[PDB]
Amino acid sequence: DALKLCPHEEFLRLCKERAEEIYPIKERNNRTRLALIICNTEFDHLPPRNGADFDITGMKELLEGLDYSVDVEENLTARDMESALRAFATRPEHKSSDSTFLVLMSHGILEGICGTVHDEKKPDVLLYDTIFQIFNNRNCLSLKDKPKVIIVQAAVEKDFIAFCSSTPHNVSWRDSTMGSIFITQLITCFQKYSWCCHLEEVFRKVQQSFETPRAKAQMPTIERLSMTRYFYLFPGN
Repeated sequence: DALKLCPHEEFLRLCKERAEEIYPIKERNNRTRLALIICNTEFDHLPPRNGADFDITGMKELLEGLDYSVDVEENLTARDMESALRAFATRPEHKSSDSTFLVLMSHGILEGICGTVHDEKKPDVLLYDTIFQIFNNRNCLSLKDKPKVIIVQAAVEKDFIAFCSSTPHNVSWRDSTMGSIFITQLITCFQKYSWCCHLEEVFRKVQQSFETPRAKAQMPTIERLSMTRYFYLFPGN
């Protein structure tokens, strides 16, 4: 399985004929798009999430195939995750970028994602709203009017989209324990459909795979959709 590339002519054709419907794409040269992967595997009061190492390498290989430079932050606290996100939102390469990806994977609760020192009595949680506050058009200007794809896995803001999986830790991993079900299905659909589908359409393909009578409960959800146009990643261009 590999990331199928979109033909150059279709990338040029779709850019001309559907320019007003799709997000703009910067040229390969002079392009410095960035991506950030935050993943907590070791905890003090939570079960170990070892096996997400394959989700890190999988997402990192996929984003690199999408011409993204991936920064990996691992086993951080709630405050350290806050500081890493704002440092990412202020990097100058976003000015020469067209989009960004934020992949956050750890244990979680409804209001946010847990950190390495989370306890049910002393919670250490990064709230989901903090992520949008950091990258909104007010506090992040180099990514204004640009797609800000957020992919979360747990247990005015514009141009946002969030693919969220809250599958509990017991039933969230593949039978091999070599990666999670959600990430593996996400990578598979990106490798098979990035070249002919826009981003939100790819997220729907991932959801359709969870449309079995057994997997419907673990179905990922698209939340806080603030995007104003379609995002074709045009893999290979």
